[PDB]
Amino acid sequence: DRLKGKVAIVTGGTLGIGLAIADKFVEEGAKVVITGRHADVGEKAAKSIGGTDVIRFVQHDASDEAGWTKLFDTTEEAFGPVTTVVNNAGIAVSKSVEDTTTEEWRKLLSVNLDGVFFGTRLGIQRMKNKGLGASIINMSSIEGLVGDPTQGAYNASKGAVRIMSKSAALDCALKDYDVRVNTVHPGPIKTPLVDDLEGAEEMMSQRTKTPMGHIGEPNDIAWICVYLASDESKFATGAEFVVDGGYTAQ
Amino acid sequence: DRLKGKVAIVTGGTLGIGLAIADKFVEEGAKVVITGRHADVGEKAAKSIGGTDVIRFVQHDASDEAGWTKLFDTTEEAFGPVTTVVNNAGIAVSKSVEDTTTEEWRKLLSVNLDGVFFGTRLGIQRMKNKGLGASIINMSSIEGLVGDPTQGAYNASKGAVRIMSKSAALDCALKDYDVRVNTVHPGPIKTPLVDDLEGAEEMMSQRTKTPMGHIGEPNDIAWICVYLASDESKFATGAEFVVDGGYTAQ
Amino acid sequence: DRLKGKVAIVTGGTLGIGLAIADKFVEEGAKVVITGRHADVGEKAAKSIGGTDVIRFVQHDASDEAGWTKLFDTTEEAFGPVTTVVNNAGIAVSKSVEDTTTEEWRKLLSVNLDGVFFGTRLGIQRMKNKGLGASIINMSSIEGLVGDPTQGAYNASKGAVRIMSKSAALDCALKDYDVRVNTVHPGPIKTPLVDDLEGAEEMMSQRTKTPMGHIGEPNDIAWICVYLASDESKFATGAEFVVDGGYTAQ
Amino acid sequence: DRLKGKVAIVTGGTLGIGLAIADKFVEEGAKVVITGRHADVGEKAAKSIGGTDVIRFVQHDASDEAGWTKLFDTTEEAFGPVTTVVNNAGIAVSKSVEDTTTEEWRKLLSVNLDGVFFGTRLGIQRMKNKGLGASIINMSSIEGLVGDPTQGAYNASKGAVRIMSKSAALDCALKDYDVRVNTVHPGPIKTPLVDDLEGAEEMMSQRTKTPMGHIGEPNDIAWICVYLASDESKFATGAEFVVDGGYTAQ
Ligand SMILES: NC(=O)c1ccc[n+]([C@@H]2O[C@H](COP(=O)([O-])OP(=O)(O)OC[C@H]3O[C@@H](n4cnc5c(N)ncnc54)[C@H](OP(=O)(O)O)[C@@H]3O)[C@@H](O)[C@H]2O)c1
Ligand SMILES: NC(=O)c1ccc[n+]([C@@H]2O[C@H](COP(=O)([O-])OP(=O)(O)OC[C@H]3O[C@@H](n4cnc5c(N)ncnc54)[C@H](OP(=O)(O)O)[C@@H]3O)[C@@H](O)[C@H]2O)c1
Ligand SMILES: NC(=O)c1ccc[n+]([C@@H]2O[C@H](COP(=O)([O-])OP(=O)(O)OC[C@H]3O[C@@H](n4cnc5c(N)ncnc54)[C@H](OP(=O)(O)O)[C@@H]3O)[C@@H](O)[C@H]2O)c1
Ligand SMILES: NC(=O)c1ccc[n+]([C@@H]2O[C@H](COP(=O)([O-])OP(=O)(O)OC[C@H]3O[C@@H](n4cnc5c(N)ncnc54)[C@H](OP(=O)(O)O)[C@@H]3O)[C@@H](O)[C@H]2O)c1
Ligand SMILES: [Mg+2]
Ligand SMILES: [Mg+2]
Repeated sequence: DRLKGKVAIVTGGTLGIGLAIADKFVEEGAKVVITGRHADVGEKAAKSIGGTDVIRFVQHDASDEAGWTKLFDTTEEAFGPVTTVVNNAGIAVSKSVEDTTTEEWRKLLSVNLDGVFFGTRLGIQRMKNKGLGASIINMSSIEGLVGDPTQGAYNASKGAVRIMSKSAALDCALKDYDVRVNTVHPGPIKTPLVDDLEGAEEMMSQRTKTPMGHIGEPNDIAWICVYLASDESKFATGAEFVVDGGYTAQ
Repeated sequence: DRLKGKVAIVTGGTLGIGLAIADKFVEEGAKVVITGRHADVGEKAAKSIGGTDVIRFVQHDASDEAGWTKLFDTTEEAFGPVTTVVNNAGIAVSKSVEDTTTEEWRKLLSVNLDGVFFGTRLGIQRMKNKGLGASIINMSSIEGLVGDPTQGAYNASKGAVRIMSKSAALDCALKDYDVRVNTVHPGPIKTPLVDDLEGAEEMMSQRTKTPMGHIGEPNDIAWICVYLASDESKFATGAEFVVDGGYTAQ
Repeated sequence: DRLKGKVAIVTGGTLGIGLAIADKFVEEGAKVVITGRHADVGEKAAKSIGGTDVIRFVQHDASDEAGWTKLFDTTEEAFGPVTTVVNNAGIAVSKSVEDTTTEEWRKLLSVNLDGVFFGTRLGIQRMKNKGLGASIINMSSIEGLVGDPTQGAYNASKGAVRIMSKSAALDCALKDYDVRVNTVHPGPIKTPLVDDLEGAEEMMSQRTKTPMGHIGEPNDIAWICVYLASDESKFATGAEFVVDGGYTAQ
Repeated sequence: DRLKGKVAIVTGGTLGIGLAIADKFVEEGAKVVITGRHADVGEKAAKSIGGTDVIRFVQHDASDEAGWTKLFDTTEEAFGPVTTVVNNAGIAVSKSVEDTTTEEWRKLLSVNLDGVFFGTRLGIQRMKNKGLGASIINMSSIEGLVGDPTQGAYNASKGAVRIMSKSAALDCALKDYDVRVNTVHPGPIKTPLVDDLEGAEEMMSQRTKTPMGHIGEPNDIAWICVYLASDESKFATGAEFVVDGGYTAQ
């Protein structure tokens, strides 16, 4: 239906937000390849959504540049030319800037920043000039808009994704590539990332944090991603789509 | 049926953006009342979308405070409790701040700002605490994000709507009203507002203005409004949804 | 003397932030006219900063359009051509959008928005093309950047000032008028406005409001205005200068 | 005068913007250490401003992590505890995201992002809790606010610096460290970086780029840095100070 004919790569599509994006993309008629590092999780995730006629898992670390090439090749062979890239894989580290080790800094940036760069660069290269209505959806966060004292490297990575995506959006638009680039900025969402940080859900559910008084769910981010992947959003590029319970409005 | 059961007021819904919002709202299952000041244009507009079982026209100037209560009463008599208010009526004045007459200032603000205040205030009063999944969508502009040297009063109006809507969203969220408030920021859209302005489409299509090299169409704004009116966006409030061909990304 | 030769109008210059702006403007060599509604308060304020050779009080309500041209005339007759206009007069209303009466809406906007419009429009007309290094400083707020659930009309006015100022800045720059226009966005500041609201300073001093754990002082806003009025800022126009204890960074 | 008793490190302080920051810092009474990679240029730069009692050059690549500790030790041995860190060193690469090689990407980020991280992290460690009125000034750019189609890696780096600085600002504020962190966002400035790229100043001077119709000068950025280093800005933290001729206001 709303994504008829689309062919999407969703990185980190085996749990949490990415899993829900994959789920709703398939529901709307897209063919999907989901990636993650853990093949046990990934093969189960794909089967939980559908058969191999509509979704497949590829084991791939988003920080692995060479694997990105193989990932597009595998997706093309399975489903035809890629039309949609969701750079969603990402990790956190609970450290202030002051307390961030250089190893933590480089590791987080290798996934959250390099991975989004590799996927955006290759997405442009693979999808430009093909009349596909192509769309690159880069997962930022409210932490790409406001700071947090205890996620210094994470803040750096999400602010970089925010503005790098604008550069790509502009170049694709000016060159008539038929590729749009936008960023999505979730507020707190119930995912393993949040579930595995003790007390995170309670802290983020305070009204001083999220005015709605609760955190979101992965489908809240899947539905804005369906909009940005569909041709309904053919005039949206370089823009920031914030789904955050009011977090950044105060 | 993405808007199953919704009951919407769309101000200025007889031409341009508002007409397309009303069109796509009816397509997705909403009952709609459109407003405008010209009864013959408006009755035809309504009938062009559907019968009185799904859409009706009400003559009402958005700057008319007393008429806002009658407009809600009329819509609820027709279709039941209002769930969705799109404050779309608006006008432009091609004057710099320096050259703006006080008459022009007050006239434009009485529509673009007073009207949005009236609809937002009454929408909250009439829709809160009824479990309706209510949504107030306030039409700002890229001109609520950046300035334009020849639309001073318009800039003032669109920046007011931008931040006033955040106040409403926060209060509704904190009080558990089940009412969301967001703003939409179109870039240039082919409408009578633009068509009646000699040279405007040619000017806005320059790559230094809109990187996509063309202006949008009314459905481009309709589809983001369908997203915001639907329960798909139940975690989006107090946020800005920009559909502008890249205008504000550079 | 960083404001050597400057001649400044500071509306609402008899108490609080405006008083300190006037005070530091005189310390830096400017001649200053302060305005306010109450003559006993205003004559005492002017005298508390200096003599009539450097500062004078003029009774003028910023919402009074007719009084604006007389205010420029009086200042120029006293001190020579006006070079600097600080649109600082403003009022607050502690009401949600839902709870705002139309009288309260119109009244607040008549001061906070009309007054800034009147001073900016006249300031451009009377200062352009005279080699004065002219500067218009419009007092917005953090409430021009984020919403507050019980400051609806105030939010509307401060967002309007934010974007209307950009329009003016751009027109002046493109026409080589030698007039810059910028906005200042104070966070909470200890002033009679804040002193009169019982509990406001305690509430705004919580870390979830102001991360520094205390509110600012009027000189905090005076010093950014000195920078903006001086030729040090000859390349700054259309920009937002935020002095807020970290309030909007989280 | 305005920087009495301050002790500043200015990275990349031997040319362009950084040289002028150093020049005005010394004029206002600060002791300054400027860094650069080229020793002959650097010693001449320092001598051009003053003697070793007020300014000294230290050869240091901002991307060199271990050298940062030596740089702080050298500065403190010369002038006493560092109070002020200006992370100004930075490089550009004229490539779209699509055309950026991974080595170009890594190289630019090692200076523009890692260097700002290293200086901010160590600055907090070395200046907190000492009553210095410490200030960390991180040089972003208008390219941290909007995208540029031919500056992909640069855009990423400047957006990272923008939001990473908010994290640090908040942490320092919440912990009462007496350390402030802010970002400066120059528009086009006549410097060797701009001079050495053929067609830079001509293109940036077009009204569609810079509404003032000309680019800035290094002193334009020096003076906002003076304000941010001084105690005049003791209530400013986590904020963005834009000096860009109106570039981002349209
Ligand atoms: N949850 C929130 O509140 C929130 C809010 C705003 C933004 N975000 C952003 O949304 C995205 C998804 O977050 P989430 O909360 O859904 O995370 P999550 O629950 O931890 O899920 C992460 C997914 O990414 C995969 N993954 C982890 N590291 C990877 C790597 N190097 N390469 C490829 N895949 C990898 C995981 O699979 P494997 O473990 O098998 O690799 C898993 O499929 C992230 O970019 C995050 O920054 C989240
Ligand atoms: N077109 C663009 O490029 C653009 C871009 C950004 C934002 N916007 C915003 O989008 C909204 C719609 O713009 P548009 O371009 O579709 O305008 P448009 O083509 O002029 O259509 C205006 C609609 O509003 C109605 N209307 C005008 N004044 C009214 C009033 N006082 N009370 C009630 N209805 C009124 C008109 O009908 P009657 O004349 O019969 O009353 C018509 O139905 C406006 O808020 C505008 O500021 C437009
Ligand atoms: N204090 C804060 O926390 C804060 C934060 C951000 C922004 N602001 C803004 O900064 C500005 C100054 O606020 P403040 O806190 O210093 O206020 P304040 O202490 O109440 O002082 C207001 C000044 O304005 C004058 N005034 C009031 N209404 C006026 C009118 N209609 N025409 C001319 N003068 C008028 C008052 O004199 P009379 O009463 O004698 O007329 C007084 O001199 C306002 O724009 C406010 O919105 C304040
Ligand atoms: N110029 C503009 O239009 C503009 C606009 C906005 C922002 N900015 C930003 O402002 C900052 C200064 O730019 P600019 O135009 O003054 O640059 P510039 O004219 O090229 O000067 C750069 C200075 O940094 C030094 N430098 C270069 N690489 C370095 C490294 N790895 N470690 C330490 N020092 C290094 C240079 O000396 P050596 O070569 O000897 O090391 C020189 O002293 C940069 O962060 C830039 O991104 C510039
Ligand atoms: Mg906030
Ligand atoms: Mg722009």
